[PDB]
Amino acid sequence: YQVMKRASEVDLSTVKYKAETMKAPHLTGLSFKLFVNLLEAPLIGSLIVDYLKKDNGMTKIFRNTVIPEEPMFRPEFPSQEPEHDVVIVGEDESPIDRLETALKCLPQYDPSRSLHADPVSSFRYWKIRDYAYAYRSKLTTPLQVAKRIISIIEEFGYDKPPTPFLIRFDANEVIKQAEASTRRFEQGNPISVLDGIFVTIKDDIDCLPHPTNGGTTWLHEDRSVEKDSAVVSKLRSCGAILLGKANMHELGMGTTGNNSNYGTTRNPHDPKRYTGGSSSGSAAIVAAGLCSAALGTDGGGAVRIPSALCGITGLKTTYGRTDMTGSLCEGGTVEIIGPLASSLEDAFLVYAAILGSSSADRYNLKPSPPCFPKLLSHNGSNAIGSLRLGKYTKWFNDVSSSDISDKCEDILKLLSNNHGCKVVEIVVPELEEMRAAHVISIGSPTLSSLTPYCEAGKNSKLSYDTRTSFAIFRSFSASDYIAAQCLRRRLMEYHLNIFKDVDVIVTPTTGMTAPVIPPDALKNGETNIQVTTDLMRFVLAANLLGFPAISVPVGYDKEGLPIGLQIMGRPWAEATVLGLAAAVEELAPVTKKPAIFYDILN
Repeated sequence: YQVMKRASEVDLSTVKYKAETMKAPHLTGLSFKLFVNLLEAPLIGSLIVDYLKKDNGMTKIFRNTVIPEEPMFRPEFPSQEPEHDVVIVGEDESPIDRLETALKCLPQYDPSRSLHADPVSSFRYWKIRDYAYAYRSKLTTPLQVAKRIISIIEEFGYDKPPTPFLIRFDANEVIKQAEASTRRFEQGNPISVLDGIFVTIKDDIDCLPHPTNGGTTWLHEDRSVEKDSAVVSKLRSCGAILLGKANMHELGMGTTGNNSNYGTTRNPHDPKRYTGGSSSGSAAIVAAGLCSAALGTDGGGAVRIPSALCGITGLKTTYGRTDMTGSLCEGGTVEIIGPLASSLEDAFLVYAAILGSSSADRYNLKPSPPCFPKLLSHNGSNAIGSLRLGKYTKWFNDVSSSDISDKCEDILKLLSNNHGCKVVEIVVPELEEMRAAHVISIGSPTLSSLTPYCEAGKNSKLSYDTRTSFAIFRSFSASDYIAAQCLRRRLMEYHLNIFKDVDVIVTPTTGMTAPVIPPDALKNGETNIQVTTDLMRFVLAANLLGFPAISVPVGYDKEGLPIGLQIMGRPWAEATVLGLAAAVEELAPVTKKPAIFYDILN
């Protein structure tokens, strides 16, 4: 008839692992086209969608189950204990001043990395301090770096279909910015360490003067971009060079990166494989080495998932930690804006500038003052060793590739052997509920904000991948949402209890390596839910509950595809996950040069 539960009293010795994958049909090409028209039919449309809900147990959860927890709409964080051995930074400090305190947290820069590099050494990425050194050593100039990047984009067609890194590129604007930075360096007064650094902005973040289309071909007609966003104006105040708008899965509704609107961005490690959504074009341009770092939203693993498939460092900050004023996901309950970079030193620097909670999030969330980790490890490595690592073994090994579970376990054994971290066995109850509770809490505000435009006939101007999800999102009633917010309160109490025993929850970022692109899906898209969900298996926790997570590269699988490990920490614990990710990077640095890679500063 019906069933019921209660979170604050579950016997955690009997909790069991829900290992049922999302079994939904995958269609490509013309079969996908007629299937979307099936869902958008006035009669047989809702019948097929109601079958998909009932099949994957989403009806039994939202309709045939009693929940005692009260509705928790937004993440509500308790008063957290202060982080150990950090540097408190002002929340209203100018990002110029914040970058300076961040430079003190870094180890002293060795010029042996930039110039006089040993000819017989391994592969390495160029860091932000590498460019900041050659700019001040008059070895090069931001104008010369801009002309070299503009040439690469124009030569290989990275602003044109079918394989573009960007979907809005103004070469005449980049030269205008690089000239001002070059002039400031010649005058001898650079703004900050980020002065002259090339940063790519995702297409769902307002960056002047480009319009914000979010991956669509019509959003600029309805949405006007009149001023910079919060994260962009902070980078521009530091002197950073804003490259252009990055390719992305349309409106964030996809974890593969299929954009049958501007072309699917290809993985720099293998162009025949997917790069990972939703921040698809932003994580690829960093992995290819064209720019230092890139910003992007993350409401369902959009920053961490492609950072693991491409082999870069993606930072998912705490809910409300980084302001979102001026993006397509303002007011959302699972989304933030985190940086994607090639190294931990780079991503940490970008976070130092873009952080700063909004005035609305300041009073509602009450964030602790932002603090940077002392990444100079002397005296240190006593705080790294005292960390308790939470591992759900059954959850840890539920990956479709045995190399991912083995390499991620190697870093756990390496972290326990070099610093002394204790791998504490944990358990995450009600994981299938976290799936259903997330999918509705991310699509409901998106479908709501896009409804006045879809009702305005512009729904036909959307891709088939999005309209397939939008057809299912319309099947979510207001009663379903209220029941789902109660599930968020349950999982919030579970994870808050886990953080009483451990400090971070270490998990593989994705259940699979970089998957091959089905060639039939490059025409109008696909609807593989078994694949688009298997990537979200480990990243939903940080979104539904607002936790900060970070995916740091740890190695490569059999076919040489990168592997990323996720480190999710306590609320407002950016310095804790960044510091541990630095020890992981030191224990497993990037060594394989990707296929599509462009070495700058020759």
